Amino acid sequence: SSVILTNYMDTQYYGEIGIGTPPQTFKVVFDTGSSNVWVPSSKCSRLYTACVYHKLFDASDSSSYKHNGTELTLRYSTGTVSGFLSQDIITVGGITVTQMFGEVTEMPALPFMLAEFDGVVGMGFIEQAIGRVTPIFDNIISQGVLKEDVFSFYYNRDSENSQSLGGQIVLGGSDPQHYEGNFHYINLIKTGVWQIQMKGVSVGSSTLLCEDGCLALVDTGASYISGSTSSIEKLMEALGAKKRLFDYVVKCNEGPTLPDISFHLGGKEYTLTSADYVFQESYSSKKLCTLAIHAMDIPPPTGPTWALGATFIRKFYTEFDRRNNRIGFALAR
Ligand SMILES: CCc1nc(N)nc(N)c1-c1ccc2c(c1)N(CCCOC)C(=O)C(C)(C)O2
Ligand SMILES: *[C@@H]1O[C@H](CO)[C@@H](O)[C@H](O)[C@H]1NC(C)=O
Repeated sequence: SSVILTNYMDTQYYGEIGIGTPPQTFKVVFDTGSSNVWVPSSKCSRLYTACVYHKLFDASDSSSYKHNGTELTLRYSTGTVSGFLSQDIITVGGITVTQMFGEVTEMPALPFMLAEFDGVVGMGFIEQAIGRVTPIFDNIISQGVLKEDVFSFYYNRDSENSQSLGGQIVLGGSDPQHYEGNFHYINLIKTGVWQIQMKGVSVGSSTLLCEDGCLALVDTGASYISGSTSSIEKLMEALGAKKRLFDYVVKCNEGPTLPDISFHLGGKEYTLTSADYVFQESYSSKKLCTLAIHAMDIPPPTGPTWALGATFIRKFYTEFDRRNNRIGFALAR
């Protein structure tokens, strides 16, 4: 199965899923950086303005609903949500599965008021599942219907003319329509996390970063490519970028000239061009242009680690292989 995704400003990719009977629809990010499923709850206080602006699941209108009520809290690098657990049938592009998910009752304004999506479908391993809840992908696998134990991500580049798909996720394989060349696989450091060994990061012609090795989390639920505050400070220093509050900028007229940035993964260099990491919204020397690379310190056990988000996946079609515990990259078509 494949789910069509919508691209919002190159920072938010989400698709649709139905929960309950009749199906209550929700926009959700398919996140390889987490393992739980959650959507805003009708029990969410309207004092949380974010709940006023999103679709809310109402168990009272679902005949297939299954109570549980176990409380849980989901911690993301840029925000937290609280709620309780519930069970119901979830429709994911053709596949129907009974799933345990979280009904969020606490959705902080910053950042959720800025989310185009309603919730999250975690594609991570159960090992990282808060509350030891069986992940939706594991449950789908249990049905023995997927042609293969893998799922793929295609994140397109933004577009001013809704007619071009913003992206697509395939359950059970990869769509040859959106990649060329052959996949180059990299074995997972450890099962339980979509993290791999990164052999080095280079800026221009000189591997000035991640020498001796480092970690790379391949996060489909993250907007950018991130590294420890230390690493980025060094990286951004080379690009001549000014550190702001939440991002790093560069004078727009300088964006096009910025050097290539490479990532040494599984014995192949994955190179990004300025056009790939800079939000070139102007050429003016009187305007600032944001970089699609940020500083973000991920805490243990997962961190310290670099994170390969949408900035990376836009260029490289990504396949996640549960069967062989490996990640695959290929030039996105
Ligand atoms: C998905 C859930 C998620 N998963 C992971 N592993 N990391 C995150 N930082 C987020 C996460 C949380 C809140 C967010 C966003 C992401 N994103 C990025 C969406 C990425 O889409 C591919 C946002 O834009 C705003 C609204 C700030 O709020
Ligand atoms: C919620 O589901 C878990 C999963 O097995 C179960 O152990 C727990 O008792 C459930 N909570 C209740 C009381 O419904």
